[PDB]
Amino acid sequence: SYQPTPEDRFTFGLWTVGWQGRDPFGDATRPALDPVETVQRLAELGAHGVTFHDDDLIPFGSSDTERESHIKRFRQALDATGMTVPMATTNLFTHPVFKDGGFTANDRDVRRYALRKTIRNIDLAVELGAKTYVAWGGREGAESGAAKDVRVALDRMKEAFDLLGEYVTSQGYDIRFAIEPKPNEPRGDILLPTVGHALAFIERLERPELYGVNPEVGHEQMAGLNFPHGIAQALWAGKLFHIDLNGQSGIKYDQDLRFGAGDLRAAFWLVDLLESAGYEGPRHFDFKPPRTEDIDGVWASAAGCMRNYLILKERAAAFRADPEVQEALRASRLDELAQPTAADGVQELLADRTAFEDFDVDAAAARGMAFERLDQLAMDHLLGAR
Amino acid sequence: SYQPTPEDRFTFGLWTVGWQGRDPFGDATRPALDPVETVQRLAELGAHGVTFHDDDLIPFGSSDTERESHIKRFRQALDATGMTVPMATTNLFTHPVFKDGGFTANDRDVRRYALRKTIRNIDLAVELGAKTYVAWGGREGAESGAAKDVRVALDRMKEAFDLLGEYVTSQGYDIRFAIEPKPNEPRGDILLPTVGHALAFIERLERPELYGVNPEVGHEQMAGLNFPHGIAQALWAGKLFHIDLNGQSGIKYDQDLRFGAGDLRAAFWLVDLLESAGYEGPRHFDFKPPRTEDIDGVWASAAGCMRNYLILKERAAAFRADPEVQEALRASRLDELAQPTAADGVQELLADRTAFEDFDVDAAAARGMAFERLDQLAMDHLLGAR
Amino acid sequence: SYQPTPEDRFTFGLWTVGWQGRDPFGDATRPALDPVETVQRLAELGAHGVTFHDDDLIPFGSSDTERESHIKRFRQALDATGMTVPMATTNLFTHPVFKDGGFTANDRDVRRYALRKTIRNIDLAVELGAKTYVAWGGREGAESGAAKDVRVALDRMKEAFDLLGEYVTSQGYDIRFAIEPKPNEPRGDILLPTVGHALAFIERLERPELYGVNPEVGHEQMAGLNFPHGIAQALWAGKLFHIDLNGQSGIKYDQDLRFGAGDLRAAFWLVDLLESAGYEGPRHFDFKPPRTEDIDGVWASAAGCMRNYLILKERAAAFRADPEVQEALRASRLDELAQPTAADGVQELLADRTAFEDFDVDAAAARGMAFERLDQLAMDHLLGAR
Amino acid sequence: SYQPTPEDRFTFGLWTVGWQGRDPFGDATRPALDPVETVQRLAELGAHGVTFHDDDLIPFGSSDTERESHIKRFRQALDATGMTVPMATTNLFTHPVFKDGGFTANDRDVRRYALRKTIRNIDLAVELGAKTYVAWGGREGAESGAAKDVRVALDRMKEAFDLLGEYVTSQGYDIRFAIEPKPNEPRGDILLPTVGHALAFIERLERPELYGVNPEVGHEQMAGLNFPHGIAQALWAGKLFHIDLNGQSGIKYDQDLRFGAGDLRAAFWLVDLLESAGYEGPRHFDFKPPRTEDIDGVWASAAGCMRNYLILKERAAAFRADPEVQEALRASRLDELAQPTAADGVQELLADRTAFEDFDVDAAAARGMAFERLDQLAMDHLLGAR
Ligand SMILES: OC[C@@H](O)[C@H](O)[C@@H](O)CO
Ligand SMILES: OC[C@@H](O)[C@H](O)[C@@H](O)CO
Ligand SMILES: OC[C@@H](O)[C@H](O)[C@@H](O)CO
Ligand SMILES: OC[C@@H](O)[C@H](O)[C@@H](O)CO
Ligand SMILES: [Mn+2]
Ligand SMILES: [Mn+2]
Ligand SMILES: [Mn+2]
Ligand SMILES: [Mn+2]
Ligand SMILES: [Mn+2]
Ligand SMILES: [Mn+2]
Ligand SMILES: [Mn+2]
Ligand SMILES: [Mn+2]
Ligand code: NA
Ligand code: NA
Ligand code: NA
Ligand code: NA
Ligand code: NA
Ligand code: NA
Ligand code: NA
Ligand code: NA
Ligand SMILES: [O-]
Ligand SMILES: [O-]
Ligand SMILES: [O-]
Ligand SMILES: [O-]
Repeated sequence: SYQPTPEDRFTFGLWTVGWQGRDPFGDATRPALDPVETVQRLAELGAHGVTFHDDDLIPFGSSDTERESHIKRFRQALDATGMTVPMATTNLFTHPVFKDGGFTANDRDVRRYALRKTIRNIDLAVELGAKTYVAWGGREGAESGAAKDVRVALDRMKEAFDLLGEYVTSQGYDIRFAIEPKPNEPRGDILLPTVGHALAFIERLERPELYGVNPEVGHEQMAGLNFPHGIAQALWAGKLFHIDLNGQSGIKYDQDLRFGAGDLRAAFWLVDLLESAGYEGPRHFDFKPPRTEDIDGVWASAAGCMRNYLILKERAAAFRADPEVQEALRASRLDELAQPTAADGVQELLADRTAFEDFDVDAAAARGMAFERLDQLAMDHLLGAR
Repeated sequence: SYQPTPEDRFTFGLWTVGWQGRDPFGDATRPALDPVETVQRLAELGAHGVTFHDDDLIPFGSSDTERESHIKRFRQALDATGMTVPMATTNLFTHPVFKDGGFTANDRDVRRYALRKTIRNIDLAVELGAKTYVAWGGREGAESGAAKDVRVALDRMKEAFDLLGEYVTSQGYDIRFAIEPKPNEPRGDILLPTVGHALAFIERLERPELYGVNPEVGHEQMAGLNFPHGIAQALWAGKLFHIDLNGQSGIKYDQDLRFGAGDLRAAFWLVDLLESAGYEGPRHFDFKPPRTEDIDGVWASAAGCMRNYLILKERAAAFRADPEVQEALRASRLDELAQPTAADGVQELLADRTAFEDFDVDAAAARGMAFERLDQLAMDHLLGAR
Repeated sequence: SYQPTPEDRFTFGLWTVGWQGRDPFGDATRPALDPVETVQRLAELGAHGVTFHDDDLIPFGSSDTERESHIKRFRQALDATGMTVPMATTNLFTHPVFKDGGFTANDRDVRRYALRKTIRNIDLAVELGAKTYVAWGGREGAESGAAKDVRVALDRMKEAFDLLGEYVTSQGYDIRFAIEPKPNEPRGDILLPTVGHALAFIERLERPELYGVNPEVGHEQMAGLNFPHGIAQALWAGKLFHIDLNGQSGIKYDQDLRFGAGDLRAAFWLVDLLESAGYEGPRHFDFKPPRTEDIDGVWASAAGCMRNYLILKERAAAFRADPEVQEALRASRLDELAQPTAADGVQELLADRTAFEDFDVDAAAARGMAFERLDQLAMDHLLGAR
Repeated sequence: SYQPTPEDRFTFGLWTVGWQGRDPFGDATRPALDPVETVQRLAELGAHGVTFHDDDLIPFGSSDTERESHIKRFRQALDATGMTVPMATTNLFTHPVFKDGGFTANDRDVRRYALRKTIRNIDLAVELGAKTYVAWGGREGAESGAAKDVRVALDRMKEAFDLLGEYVTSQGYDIRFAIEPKPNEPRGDILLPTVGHALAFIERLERPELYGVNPEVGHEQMAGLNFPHGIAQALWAGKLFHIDLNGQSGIKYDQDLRFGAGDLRAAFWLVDLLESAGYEGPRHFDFKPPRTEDIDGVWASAAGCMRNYLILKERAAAFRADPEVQEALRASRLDELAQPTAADGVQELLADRTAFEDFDVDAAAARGMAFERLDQLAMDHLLGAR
């Protein structure tokens, strides 16, 4: 039961299962993993594909020869297993040069370097098949107020994404960008801190059609936000180009628990939403097996990501299929929410005494929403207590 | 010192100083205030104007005669004092009819009523001089996941704001809308929870030019966000149509402390930003004198809002004017942040070996940002310890 | 399935199901409930008993005649249904007199009044059978720093609880006190903000044996804390005299969702802990049916509290009973956690080279904890996916 | 102005200014510092002393010869400068062996090793003059619910601290322990998450007099708590043995900003409290110069810690000394808070009709607390706007 297969589109970053366990207070607890080993183990577990930062696949500073060798062995593992690479990204955060940012570093020379580093890896991503190129500007931001003029930083951010769009347009590449918001960590505050801020920013780019969001469960939860609601807004905008799935236990450091852990009910509502919306993209896990775990625990945690998605998918489908739930949704007027408020237009509305002058507010107010019965059906379905 | 005058554009809602002190666990501690008294007392304190919800100025359910009488006495007080009304709004949250929303209530008849209630008060706002009409959808949202289909709710929200835009266009009115985000409270999660989400939503409206944001200090802080940064993004987008100033002591219920209270350093950076950007709009306080206070404390707290803005304005101007700060900003490369990254374009950048092949990442990395010295100059200026 | 009966010890406050729906931004959505109706409806749903504040049972300011009448009808309903009253409490928060506190109000006369109000209701609680008397000092605290000298306030708090202990000792009463922490709301910060602070405070009382804690799920979660962990510390201390069960969706205003809602996994671990510890006390729900609901939704939400406890109880028992889980617990060394570290004493430990000089830290470090496999068994059990 | 001298008791951990800048997403931005260099630079800046973890002073795994050499050079630097060592601690968090804890690791052999590692460094701390030995159990806790039985973990924690107390008693050493709470990070939840939990735990130790707390500004703020209030409770309990001073920008990862940064008003109220209470202990900064900074920024940030304490000390003293503030405190009944509520005892209170029967609750309720005027005097003093 709940056995993943490539059909399910589950993907993982090299840096997820490959996390060695270093944290702000801790040295590594596991050895580095060869990307080839990761491709093989994930294929065996039923994954569809793998994603990478440039510097996860090719060690930073590699010579051209060394680079080509790391790429070759990775391609052979992908080719052997049938694993895909639907997304890739750039590491614009680890190297000390990026301490004040990549695209919004105060030093101009750093901004230019960030763009070149990105462009090099776009070319590689395209060859390997990626259709989405993620950008997580984890160093874009500040710890103090005068360090970063945010209006000017947004000018630089826009400039950078507009040039990237000019580059992929001039190359004829198919690939789209997905901007990943995060509220904080490793900067005190990160620019584009939520899905909304990223969506808004995209609308000022030259070619907005080339850009969407890559929201992450835990990131929105680091602002105490409702991740399903934010995904709904991204879907409403036509901008859910990719997603990062994991768990997070509230407002704290980015934990990257396996998917299903953390806010379990939010995981359920997320799966419900992705499945009813027909999201087509990868089901990508950006998670970290806790550093308590050895390599066997790494693979158990990765398998758990997929298993939990599949359990939740089953529960959400059962919920929506249940005639008792379909009736409860009507009792709660979810059908009526879909009716246009005033298709009849402004003049009709203004002349309609049933909308104001003769509207019985007390009788409307007295009508319960029946949301608790509805939500207890959802609870019962999630828990298998039906 | 720090004496406000109408020149300073300070405004207050009737519901701010007029808050009787009811809270989730508490009955009123102060009597209702006559709006006439409020206009007179605020004028005496140096305010520029006053704002209102419909139902603050005219009791809900008033007959047409009663309505006209409340409006008349208010207009006479405004006229006597020279107090202005730069903004008004609708109460779509208190009456039980709005328990599931106004514009996104599941019941269609409620949605229509919300629109009529709004339109009636738009007409009054325009007569009284308001150039901004705020919409805070405090009941739009949910406590449970199936209660609200957020994509469909956003359809209804858009429909509602688009009709309002059609109405003010057809009337020839000058007035613009300002959508006020809030993450939660009184709903478990509110739709459009942050500045970013509101900015993004506006870009899908039919006439986006008619809509901006009304961010509130405490609201963004209820998501742990950096309010100055969010204001910078709103300014960058050209959408800071109005602002609500107050204080908030972290991630908790909406406190509505007087401005300057709560996160004092964020208040400083906010004033610094508004003043350097040349924000033109009202300096509106959406605050509540704590229910510990009697009426004398109400006016003291309102005076404190204005005093703190003026102190911070002085400190921020001194900071920016200090040659030592101008030098520290250069040391931190804030000047260089304003240089275009690659005005020279994509082909130049790609051919520039100083951007990649020959870029000395270690020498760049070793260059400190000098942000701590800069921030300690800012601290010294805020504290008057210069 | 999952049908509660009085054997299950579920209790509810009059003020829970009886909440009329007033919130900081909203008028009542439901009529007041007669306490007699509440006793009858809860009995029908399978509850064991009911709790009250003084002013929920007898309207504030009632004459002695009126008081006696409200008590009489309540006692007859209890007697008719076999409903019990295991706990009662005082309302030291609603009336404006308590705006700065009850026991720690700055005004001495208010402190004395708070004590008299409490003592009167202790006598009534004892007659009705309560064995625990809760004290939630919701007004004890501050919005500003100089308003409350916390050391002195703690002196007053101790004085007050010590006198209450002298009173119940002199009366020979059996009843114990349970102090309820909360971090904030309705004060900006509340004194004794968490389980730990309350536990610590109790240890400075004259008769600490008379006092324990009444932790509430949502309250600890308003500080982002792990409620099961805090309950474990209270149990470890022998101080879990009562508990308030509900749900909370993160760090925000006190939501009082039905139990099971909010952090579902924390609800599971809480039930697991209460059941393995053999907690004997009432399973008390301090929750609010959302104001979206009519009276039928009130009773559905109350029934859902009990149903969710019973589902979780079944899942937790299945988890602990599963041989595969018992093996995983051994694999994770939960058995070894129960072995004394050094029963052998200090000199042995210091002479034991296997503890230091000859301890192979790398071989120990390499041993994974197997916590992910364990936690996925727990997930599978919770979801019924076993 | 605001020049620190050793008289001011400012101290710093080796690991503070010596932080190389590694974060969860970042490699080091600065070279390791020689502890000798740190002692000399801090002495030049006006510090009083320095603190250390074992493994900051002596690299982990050093031979006995190497150990003795690192100690010798450190002692000579201390002796040359007159720098003191008032506190030391053990690193029970970095090495992978501690991935599930030190004293509460599930593996018994790890628990024993943790104790031996601690005892070795207690002996060194005592020789160097430390009067407080801090214990921050950063690895004690869990990411998942069944991984850690918290009641049993608390048994192990108590066992460990009781043995340490037996050891220092048997050695005749003068030194006391200070337990440092933290809510999370690097564990998902840490045991003893707040000041209150630590205070409560101490009261179950065999020799409670040997143990106090070492609260850290940012740690309590990671739970959204009021740090001054928690310090007041620790002082009330007689348990403020040491303190860690820094800044934190709300509920997020542990930032370790310089003192004064983050919540500036809380820093003011903290200094006000420490100075009025006559806290005698070190003014210890547990902070990290941001990794944006080079070594010159490191020393600027350290100097800023001390400068901000001294500015705030001046402002708080001016506030308390101001006759206008002394009058406002009376207007707010802070004097009356210090009067015993009922020194007259229970029978008097019960017979006193002015406390209940004849208490005019409405006249008391109507009396404003005047807290806003008081708090605006505090604001004016902090800002130097008096
Ligand atoms: O918080 C870290 C981020 O989630 C990244 O892993 C991005 O997804 C890719 O750089
Ligand atoms: O949280 C309440 C909101 O701040 C409102 O006061 C809006 O500004 C106006 O309806
Ligand atoms: O936040 C409100 C509290 O939870 C109360 O309901 C107490 O439990 C009883 O006064
Ligand atoms: O969060 C890290 C802690 O603050 C430590 O630095 C302790 O103070 C000493 O181990
Ligand atoms: Mn993450
Ligand atoms: Mn991610
Ligand atoms: Mn507000
Ligand atoms: Mn507002
Ligand atoms: Mn509650
Ligand atoms: Mn409660
Ligand atoms: Mn810290
Ligand atoms: Mn510390
Ligand atoms: Na490789
Ligand atoms: Na573009
Ligand atoms: Na009026
Ligand atoms: Na429009
Ligand atoms: Na009654
Ligand atoms: Na006592
Ligand atoms: Na050394
Ligand atoms: Na002991
Ligand atoms: O992540
Ligand atoms: O507000
Ligand atoms: O509650
Ligand atoms: O720290």
